Amino acid sequence: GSSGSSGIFVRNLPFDFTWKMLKDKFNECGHVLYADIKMENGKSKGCGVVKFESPEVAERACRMMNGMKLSGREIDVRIDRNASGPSSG
Repeated sequence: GSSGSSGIFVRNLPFDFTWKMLKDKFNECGHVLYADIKMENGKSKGCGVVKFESPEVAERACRMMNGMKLSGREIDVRIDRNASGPSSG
């Protein structure tokens, strides 16, 4: 670890969708390291991120996941560059 992992991003997620799901659900593609549901004004906005062990798996999930209707709700899973990093040189 500590090489250059990459985290993706998702939008249009169903309320029910709990952090646990984001991880497990994605666990199918590969090993999920991080999984949280970004909240706004105290209310969720069907949005979150997911990190993997390898870079290929990160973008891979964006191809498999992206396009999956969760209970009749389509989501857009894409690669999220420069996701973290408060101090960039």
